[PDB]
Amino acid sequence: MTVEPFRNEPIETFQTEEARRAMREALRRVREEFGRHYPLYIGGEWVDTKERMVSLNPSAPSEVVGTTAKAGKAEAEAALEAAWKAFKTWKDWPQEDRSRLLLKAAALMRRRKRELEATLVYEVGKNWVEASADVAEAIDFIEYYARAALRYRYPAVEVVPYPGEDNESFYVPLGAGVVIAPWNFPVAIFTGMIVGPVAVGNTVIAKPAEDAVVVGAKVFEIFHEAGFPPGVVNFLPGVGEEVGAYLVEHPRIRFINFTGSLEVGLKIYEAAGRLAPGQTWFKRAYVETGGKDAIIVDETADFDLAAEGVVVSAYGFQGQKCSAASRLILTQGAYEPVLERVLKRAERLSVGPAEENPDLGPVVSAEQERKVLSYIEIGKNEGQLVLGGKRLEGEGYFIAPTVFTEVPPKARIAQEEIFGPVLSVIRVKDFAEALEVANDTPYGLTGGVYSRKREHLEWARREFHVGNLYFNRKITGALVGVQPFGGFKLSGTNAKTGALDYLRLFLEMKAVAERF
Amino acid sequence: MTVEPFRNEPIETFQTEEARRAMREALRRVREEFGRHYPLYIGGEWVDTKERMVSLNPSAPSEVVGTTAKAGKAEAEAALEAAWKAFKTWKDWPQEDRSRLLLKAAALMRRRKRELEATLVYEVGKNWVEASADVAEAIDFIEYYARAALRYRYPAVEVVPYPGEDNESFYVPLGAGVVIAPWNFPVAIFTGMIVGPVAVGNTVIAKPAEDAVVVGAKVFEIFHEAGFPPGVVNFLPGVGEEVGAYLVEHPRIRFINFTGSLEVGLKIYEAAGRLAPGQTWFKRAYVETGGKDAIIVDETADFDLAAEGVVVSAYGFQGQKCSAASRLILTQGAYEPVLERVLKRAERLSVGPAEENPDLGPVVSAEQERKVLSYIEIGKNEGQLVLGGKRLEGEGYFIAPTVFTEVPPKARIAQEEIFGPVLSVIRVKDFAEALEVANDTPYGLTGGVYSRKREHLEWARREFHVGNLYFNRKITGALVGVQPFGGFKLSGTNAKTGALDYLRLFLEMKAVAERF
Amino acid sequence: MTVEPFRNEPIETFQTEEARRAMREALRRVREEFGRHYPLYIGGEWVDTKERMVSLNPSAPSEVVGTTAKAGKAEAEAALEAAWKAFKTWKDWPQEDRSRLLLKAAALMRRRKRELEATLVYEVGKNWVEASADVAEAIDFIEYYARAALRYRYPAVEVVPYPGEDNESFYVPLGAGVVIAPWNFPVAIFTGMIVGPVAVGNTVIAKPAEDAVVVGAKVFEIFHEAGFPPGVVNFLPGVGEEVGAYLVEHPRIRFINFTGSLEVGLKIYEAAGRLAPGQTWFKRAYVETGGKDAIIVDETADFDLAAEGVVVSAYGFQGQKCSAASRLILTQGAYEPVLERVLKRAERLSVGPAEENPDLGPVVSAEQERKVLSYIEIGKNEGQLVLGGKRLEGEGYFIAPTVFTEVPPKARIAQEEIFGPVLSVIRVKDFAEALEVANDTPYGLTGGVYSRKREHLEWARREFHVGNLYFNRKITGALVGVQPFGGFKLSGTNAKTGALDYLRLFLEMKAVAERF
Ligand SMILES: NC(=O)c1ccc[n+]([C@@H]2O[C@H](COP(=O)([O-])OP(=O)(O)OC[C@H]3O[C@@H](n4cnc5c(N)ncnc54)[C@H](O)[C@@H]3O)[C@@H](O)[C@H]2O)c1
Ligand SMILES: NC(=O)c1ccc[n+]([C@@H]2O[C@H](COP(=O)([O-])OP(=O)(O)OC[C@H]3O[C@@H](n4cnc5c(N)ncnc54)[C@H](O)[C@@H]3O)[C@@H](O)[C@H]2O)c1
Ligand SMILES: NC(=O)c1ccc[n+]([C@@H]2O[C@H](COP(=O)([O-])OP(=O)(O)OC[C@H]3O[C@@H](n4cnc5c(N)ncnc54)[C@H](O)[C@@H]3O)[C@@H](O)[C@H]2O)c1
Ligand code: NA
Ligand code: NA
Ligand code: NA
Repeated sequence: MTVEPFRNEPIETFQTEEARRAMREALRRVREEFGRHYPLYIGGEWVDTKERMVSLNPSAPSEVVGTTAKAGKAEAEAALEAAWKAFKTWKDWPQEDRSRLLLKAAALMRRRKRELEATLVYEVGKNWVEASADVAEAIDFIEYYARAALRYRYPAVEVVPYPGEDNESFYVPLGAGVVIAPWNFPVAIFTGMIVGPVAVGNTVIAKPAEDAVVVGAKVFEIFHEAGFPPGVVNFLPGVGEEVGAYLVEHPRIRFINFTGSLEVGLKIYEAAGRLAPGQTWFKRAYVETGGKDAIIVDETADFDLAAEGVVVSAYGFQGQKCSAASRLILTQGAYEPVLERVLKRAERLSVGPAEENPDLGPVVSAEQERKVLSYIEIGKNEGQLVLGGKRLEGEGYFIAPTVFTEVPPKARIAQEEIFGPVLSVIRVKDFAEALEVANDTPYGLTGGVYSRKREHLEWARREFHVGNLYFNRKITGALVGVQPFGGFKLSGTNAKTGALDYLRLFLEMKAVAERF
Repeated sequence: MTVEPFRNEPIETFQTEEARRAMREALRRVREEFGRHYPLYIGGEWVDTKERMVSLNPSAPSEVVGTTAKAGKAEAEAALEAAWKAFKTWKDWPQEDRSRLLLKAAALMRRRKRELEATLVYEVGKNWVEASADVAEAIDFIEYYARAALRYRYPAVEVVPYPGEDNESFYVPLGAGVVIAPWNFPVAIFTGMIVGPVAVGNTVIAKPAEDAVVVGAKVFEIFHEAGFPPGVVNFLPGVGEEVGAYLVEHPRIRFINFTGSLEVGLKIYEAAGRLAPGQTWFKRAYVETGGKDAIIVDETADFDLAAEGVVVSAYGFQGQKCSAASRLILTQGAYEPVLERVLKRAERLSVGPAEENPDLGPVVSAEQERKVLSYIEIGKNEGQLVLGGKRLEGEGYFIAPTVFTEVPPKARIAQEEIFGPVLSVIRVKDFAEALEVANDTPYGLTGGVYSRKREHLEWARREFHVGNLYFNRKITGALVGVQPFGGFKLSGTNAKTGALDYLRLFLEMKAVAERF
Repeated sequence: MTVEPFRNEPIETFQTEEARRAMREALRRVREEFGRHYPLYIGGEWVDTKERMVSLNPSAPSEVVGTTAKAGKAEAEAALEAAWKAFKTWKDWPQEDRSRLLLKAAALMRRRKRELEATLVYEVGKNWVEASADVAEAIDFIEYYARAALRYRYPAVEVVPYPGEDNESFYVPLGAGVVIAPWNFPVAIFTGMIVGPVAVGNTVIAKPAEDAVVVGAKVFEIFHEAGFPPGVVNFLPGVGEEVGAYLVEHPRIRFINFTGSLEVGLKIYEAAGRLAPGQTWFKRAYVETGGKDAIIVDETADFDLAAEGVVVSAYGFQGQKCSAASRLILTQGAYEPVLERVLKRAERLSVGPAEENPDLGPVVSAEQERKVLSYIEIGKNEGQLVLGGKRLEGEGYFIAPTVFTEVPPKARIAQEEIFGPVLSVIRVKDFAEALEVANDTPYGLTGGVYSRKREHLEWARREFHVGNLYFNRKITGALVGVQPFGGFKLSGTNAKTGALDYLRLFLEMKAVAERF
């Protein structure tokens, strides 16, 4: 297989009339399609159920974007049988053939990108550029993993020779596993977590987040059109604590690929460590969990550059990112100039229905709204509220960009992942204290430093203990291939997505010697 | 760092007068030192305790080979503080400096090889060649990991560039972890499990098996002379279910590197999945557990070659190997010719005090003797005893090479790891059935096939589901670098020792972007 | 597949008592088996015929060394059906599996080397070292081509990428072909010409020389034990102009691999250019034919070194080599010193029964004896006989080392391949004239220069137009891998044996594009 060198899919900014025209038409068609029903996908066919999952428009939750079928234990069992049956032959496909299947799926996704973006806008309340970034990242995962998988092809292992013998070590896929995905990047992360394992010969049962079942179905439309053999990928929208837990705990699930909250990841990792009755392997579980990500700014920084990057990092997709800047750590000399600039920029942010392409759409659900507002109440008794802190008028789940300042490093709002548009500002003496405060959380996902001082940047390179660190730029939007993505500590197991290493997680090695 | 390409340390065969003289001299020096007491080693110093561990000569268990200190919770805490303190600076050593330290340790070990072999002979009842193989493998782990670690050096990760930015991804070590080691390869595996993590910047608390505390201490003498900084490696002989479990469950233990029984491995993996109170990471646990390994012989094989390889594989070190052939699966045409030859060879094997270089020494302990004899009793109810099956005369734990025939594939003796000199012979119809029987255990560590038929060998390459497979040769004695070692299924987590991939298990990745 | 880097099989010199003992034992075993009959080998089985081929001991031609079956048209058809049937599946074996099969065959051959050497001694009258070189070269071809074939494995071709497409180019084998082999290296060349095409997925019908049918059969015993699938290699001893020509001209023969006389090579190449009735391809024919090889010596040479190298090159295996020095071209200053030394050395050469390890055995047959004696008669009319030129006493075909001087460059004995122990000495003015005389034959296989003058050596490198050129050493005994072997002009098609390029001759390329 010879293809062009990997390049990232450009993210559409909708500055041209052509782009606007295409997006308007895509939004119109998706809107006109509200109420559509999407079945499960098991063993190469769409399979309906009596019960259903309902997906609302968070900008106008009286509106049903669509419904899907709902997978319970029986459907989980059918999916397991289909996946294991498929594994038997899928594992034996030449890698070139599997990689070509991924490239076909990428081409099909690229041709439907405006539709998928529009679906994100309505289903999870992304503005237009956030939706475009999500779909572009999904395409990137497919393109990248298709190529990366070839690096593991038979027989890939470097071994020491021995006289009179052939010694051959090679990788093989694990089997059938479950992918359990979040609602905040329900095209990108859903796609990446499925196609990585599948590329190298595993089969997958995919459980999309409840709030993002429709766009998950559309991804499966693409898989089906691409022509993955029956059973290779299966789509099981359903309740996480029910069908998700059922699969995690199952003796016949070989691996678990999970991205989501720490609370859930902890349960999954613990369950994975247990030998279910009749289980005949040690389960592999990859859990990529939340963060409490900080940007440090010192007195040497470009304060205007810093303020812009902080606002993008804190409020992009309403702060609903594992990578979002939820802490702003300012040295004494940076405090007033940066805070004033951040407040001025943040107070100008628009909030409204995602279809209008505002700066911020709504948060994803009534439950998310309730949690963010609850943390705002907690914050009022911990730090000083200096911007926002209110639900805005409207049926949609609109929350104003919020800033607390003089926040104690150990305050709940400085330690716990809020996952909404709520920034906590922490005042410290100097760069050394900034790093101490940055590191003193249970998490270790993303971080940033704005500084012109070389020694501070290189110090942070060595000691700001996060998996994805950025200097003099935003801390969100890690690009596949460019920035291997994944954290330390309670931000998860450090499975680095969009990196060569990711696929190794879904392989085991055999060593075969023949003495002639 | 530029050193010669890796080569395996030659295994001494003692065919020369000089080698035999050197061994006798070593045996004498070692037995003259039977009175010795070896403290713990914590934070760069030998530290004694009130209580002690006693080590016996399994060939003459009324003879004490040495005593050691005994680590409890306080000593585990002292070792943790030392290991975390050391980690802070050890992680920052240039890789070249750490690799040189390993190379020094290897040179020191090589200079002490006869002493270590003699210690194995007396402490765990290895004959001369088994002892030499064990020490040589230890040297190999050090030489191999020293070189392999340089492949991960700053900044090792291949990433896609982005305009106007430096993107730099690199590996960092995890922290302080615990190594919990078996008695059966108490120089080789003890050494490998310690020096792999340490090479790339981790620090280690090492817990040797109770039955092999003296030789473990001698390995630490080598580490100390080599000059590992205080706290980098720590020696904590003690009781597995006490100090071992304490460290496994500890919130401040970052990883666990375990080799031992499935029973214990299951507990360790389960415990590792739990978040201990105050723990701030997802623990990594590598558990490399037992096997129920088969050799298949078909009617096209060289039956004499097969019989020799089977006897070596089944009875080397009294069958006390995770890799030992405990099942012999014979197609109908191979059955009588191979069984007759195996019996003729096995009946000629000598059993006695290990220092006399018999074919078999004793099993390692009264507990092991009890276990093996109990399985012989079970086997008498399940199959037909045709050779051995008896304790032999003397205080030493001498057990005769044992063969059961007419063993049902689902019999306890055909499924459960006996870990003694007991071979179960299973008759099957053809090669397909041989593979079915081979695969139908909870394990997947080693296997072999004797056959001249190319299609049978290549079929086994694809479908005999074991981590280490060998054709027309013994299934034991995997060489570092040549045969990455580790299994599938309940044989553990497939951490492939003596392979480039091993060191990756003890690293995490950071990605750092600077926008200029 | 990972094996040790290629090394040449050492050529036994028999300087030790053990080697001499082993040879005597082999000679005894072989002569005890002189009564044996060897069938054809077709479709994985030995198949006999009514008629037979008889093989004689050229050192005692009243002594039969063995008999074989005799292939005619019906047997050629049976072999074709078997080879095409096998090709259908053999082409689809992974390259690693085919290469392992070769490696097995090499191991089996190495274990039988003394037996094969002894068979060469008795069947074709090689002395001990000539026999050992021949078998060692055979082993080398198998070891080298096994490794070289992996360099062509799917998908091996370097292509330029194109947007939105996968472009994949890869090699496939041609089909079933015929190998037609000479008697002078009937283990080495017979083996190389078969296993090269077979390695990369072709199937072969092998036609050994009439004078070397027994040793060819022994090579097939090795192939059979190695377990090549039925039809992959087939053994058809028979008459060249009958069954050989039949296969060459056949519409269903895909390629011809020939080594032999120019006379026969010309007929084969011509026939291969024709479209037989119903043929559906352009046949590939590789024809590696004779030489009229010269050594040039100038007045700057080490004359003793030159004389030794000339005598080795001219008289090794009785001059019955395509590489043998049959011309000695001496500049005026070199003439007397070199000729005197060549004569002194040549007159001391022993001639007798090959089993006694004389310097020269007999020529291979009554026909060869007739040819060589006839050329001696021609030479007496063209040049001056100064040594030998006589049949020696005994039934065996013993001919004395022969030297003609004052030979005109255009003389028949200076132009035509004699293929016996006959050296023609030509006096020239200077090095320029030496090169002119060297180049002025229809051939271009091997050549040599003895000279200390750098400018003369480098001039010859550029202008002595032979495929295999050697400076200050013998011109025979090209080693696999070290010296790609094959000539220019009427020495054949320049198929370079023991070189990476050789296998390409037996492959065609497919290019497959998928637009996504
Ligand atoms: N580290 C990363 O790369 C990354 C990326 C995106 C989001 N996240 C994290 O995800 C969280 C937001 O996503 P979310 O609200 O969907 O998370 P969530 O944990 O509530 O749910 C994630 C998925 O797990 C399922 N689930 C819920 N309970 C389960 C159970 N007990 N067993 C099995 N599955 C169960 C859900 O149905 C959903 O499919 C945030 O904490 C965010 O930081 C992390
Ligand atoms: N897969 C491999 O590479 C491999 C290699 C060698 C041995 N083994 C296996 O090891 C076993 C024999 O070794 P063993 O008898 O020393 O095994 P074991 O499981 O009894 O003990 C191994 C180590 O764990 C410690 N231990 C015991 N209980 C513990 C607990 N609950 N928590 C923490 N540590 C505990 C012991 O003290 C010892 O140091 C066999 O099953 C054999 O197959 C496997
Ligand atoms: N270039 C080289 O690598 C090389 C190597 C060895 C020998 N040779 C040459 O081989 C010759 C000696 O070998 P030989 O006497 O066996 O050669 P040859 O040409 O007489 O016979 C070679 C093979 O071709 C067969 N044959 C004869 N006539 C045929 C026909 N018309 N159609 C098809 N096959 C036919 C023979 O039976 C034999 O198997 C010398 O000329 C020597 O230089 C060349
Ligand atoms: Na929704
Ligand atoms: Na002991
Ligand atoms: Na002959």
